[PDB]
Order: sequence, then C-alpha cells, then structure tokens
Amino acid sequence: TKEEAQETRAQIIEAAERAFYKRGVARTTLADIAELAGVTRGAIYWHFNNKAELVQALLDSLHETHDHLARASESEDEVDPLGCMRKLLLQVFNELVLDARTRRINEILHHKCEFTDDMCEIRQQRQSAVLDCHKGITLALANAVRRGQLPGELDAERAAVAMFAYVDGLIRRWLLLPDSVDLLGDVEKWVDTGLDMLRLSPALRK
Amino acid sequence: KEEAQETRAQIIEAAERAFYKRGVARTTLADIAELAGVTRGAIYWHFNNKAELVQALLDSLHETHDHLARASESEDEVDPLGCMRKLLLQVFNELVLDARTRRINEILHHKCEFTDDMCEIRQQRQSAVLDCHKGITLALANAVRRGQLPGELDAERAAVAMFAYVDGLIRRWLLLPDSVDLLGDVEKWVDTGLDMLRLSPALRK
Ligand SMILES: CN(C)[C@@H]1C(O)=C(C(N)=O)C(=O)[C@@]2(O)C(O)=C3C(=O)c4c(O)cccc4[C@@](C)(O)[C@H]3C[C@@H]12
Repeated sequence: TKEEAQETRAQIIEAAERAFYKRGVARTTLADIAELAGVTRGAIYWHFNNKAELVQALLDSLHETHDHLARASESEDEVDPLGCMRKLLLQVFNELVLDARTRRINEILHHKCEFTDDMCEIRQQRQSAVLDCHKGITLALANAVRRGQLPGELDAERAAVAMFAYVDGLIRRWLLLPDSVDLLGDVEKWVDTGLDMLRLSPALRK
Repeated sequence: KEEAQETRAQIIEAAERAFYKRGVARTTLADIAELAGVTRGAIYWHFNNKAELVQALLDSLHETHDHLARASESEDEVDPLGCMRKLLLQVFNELVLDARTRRINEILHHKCEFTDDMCEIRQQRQSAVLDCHKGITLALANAVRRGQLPGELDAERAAVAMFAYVDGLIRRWLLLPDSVDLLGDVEKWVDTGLDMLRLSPALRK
C-alpha cells in the first residue's frame, strides 16, 4: 500500500525492458538493471529475488490489456465466443503494432532470451505460461462448438495448438521482417485466415 | 587432408555442444576450442568469427530436404503439392528422430539472442527466412498452375501463413514435446497446414 515502492517497482520494470532489449536477457545482471534505473542494488532484491522473476513480471504485463476479452471468450455464458476470440486476436495484433512497449517485450521474449540450464526457471515459466494460454483457447474453442460457430466434431485440443502455433509464428515473422507483413493494414485477413483453418480443416475434426 | 578437413566437422560438433549448454550469447571461441581439443587459431582457419559457426549450424539443417525442395520449386514437376507434403513430413520426422536436428533447432529458437553487439545473427536469419519464403512462393505457385490448389491464389500471404504455422509448431514441440504427438500424428499436423492453404477464403485474393 506504500507508493515509493510502487514507483520504484515500476521503474525497475521499465529499465529491465530497455536493458534486456539492448544487451539481451543472458548477459544482463541485476546490478546492471540497477544503475540504469536510478535505484539501488538492495531495492532490486527487495523487489525481485532473481532475474527469472523479473523476466516473469515482463511476460505477465502482456496479459493485462487482453484480460477482458479473454475471460469473455471462455465463459460458457458468452453468447458469441468465436466473437470474443476474433476481437482478442485483433487487439493482440493491433497492440503489437501501435504500442512500442509490447513490441519490445515480445522482442525480448522471442529473440533475446535464452533457455540455458544455468537459468532453468526461464524455460519452466515459459512452459507454464503456454500451458495456461493453452487451457484458455481450449475452453473457448469448445464453447464455439456447443453454440454452433465451430464444426461440431472439432478437436479443441489440437485446434488450440494449431492456432497458437499460427499466432506465435506470425508474431515472430513480423518481429524478424515487419516489412513483409502489413500487419496493421491487413490485420483482419491474418486473424481470419487463422480462424478459417479452425472451422474448415478436416484434419482438425474428431 | 593435409591439416584436417575433418577438423571442421569437429569444430561444428563442439560448437553444438557448447551452444546447447551455455547458449550462443556467452559461448566464446576459447570455449569451443577447449571443447574440440584444438586451438583458437585452428578455429580461425575455418571460421572468421562466432556468427560463422552459427551460420554453419543453421545451414546444416537445409541439406536433407534439398531434393524435395528443388522438386517442388521446379515447374516441370507433375506433383508440386505432393512434394511439399513429402517435405513437411520429413521436416517433422527428422526433427523428432534426429537428435542432431532437434539440438540445432533448439539452439536456433531458444538459445540464440539477437543483440546489436553482433547484428550478423539477426541478419543471417533474416535472409535465411526470405530465402525460404521465396521458395514457398514458387512452390505454392506451381500447385496453382496445375490446379492442385485454388485459383490465381494469393501466394505471398499463404506462404507467410505456411511458414508461420510450421515454425510455431516446431517451437511449440521444442518447448512442450509431450503435447504434440508430432511423430505419431505427423499426417494430421502436416495436412492441417495444407488444408489452410486450399480451403481458406482469407488466403484468396
Ligand atoms: C530443421 N527444420 C526442419 C527446417 C529449418 O531449418 C528451418 C529454419 N528456419 O532453420 C525452418 O524454418 C523449418 O522448420 C520450416 O519452417 C520449413 C518450412 O516452413 C517449410 C514450409 O512451410 C514449406 C516448404 C518448405 C519448408 C522448409 C524446407 O523451409 C522447412 C525447413 C524447416
């Protein structure tokens, strides 16, 4: 409930993003995240025990902007879940293009963050999160089955992986070669292309 | 050879070992050299720097599929889409059965940072992806020229959609393998992809 410590936590997060982004997550110490932030070594430790905790705080911020539509899509009480899933994807893509903060954490996540046995928790955290995310899209896809928006004999599980794979590879393609996906201009196409596969692909049924 | 040609294959092997253990960012050539039992100078005779080693591991992934790739990319092929099916199935098989291929993909996706202290890695990957992208395009185009796919079909985007999907499937399997019976369901996983390209209006113009 104090405020200096809420200010200081929010500045460690900013510095970390800028640091991890220049030097990468591998060779960046917490001492480093200190000098850049203006703060003190001790303060980073009060706030974060280790760098894997910090990285986790970063990955976690990405789910905040989307919580609403995510929760709506998966509630069995939603009238239009495919509807919420389509708007979620439009928002994910839009936020990625407009918001430099999101583009950078994604860049840290995809191109600047090694899984080395020396730092085992980076990978575990990441596994957990993809399983989480996985959980969600499944409940959601199965809801669009009941309500007759997706084919009735769909395999939610596999369909979820298909879609996740598709969204993940596309975000990554765009971070590597933005000038090859007019992702802002065509966002509707890219999102719908993914959904297409889910509703029509015969190999996703059963 | 005189001074070994093989020394090369031995440096590449120690590079995979070091890279897989400590990652690309913090492996030095002295690490690689001690791992291979040679000196830094022996490394310098085959490679100018670390980005050259990474490059050579990356470029080693392409050999196996070589002929099925050219086959798809050739106009004179009777069955371009079937050649892409054969290729995807091999990509998935080799990845699941060959520890060497699994380890290098794992280096590439999860143990290789792009940082401006070396920008060559990011650049090498970029051209690598455009190269491959260009191949998919010409592949998708033939399948259209012979009515294996829908008509006048927007290739460029279906290409990107293809690569995105395969790429993210691989990465998904490297992260959580016991959640994609990749080996066992290879047929379904490949075709889900191919179904996208033929049955998706959004990929039509
Ligand atoms: C080791 N792994 C198996 C291969 C690889 O080294 C890749 C890489 N970027 O290093 C892939 O992206 C690789 O995983 C990959 O994504 C490949 C493809 O996407 C395709 C697609 O989609 C269609 C036709 C041909 C290919 C391909 C030959 O380029 C595939 C090569 C794949």
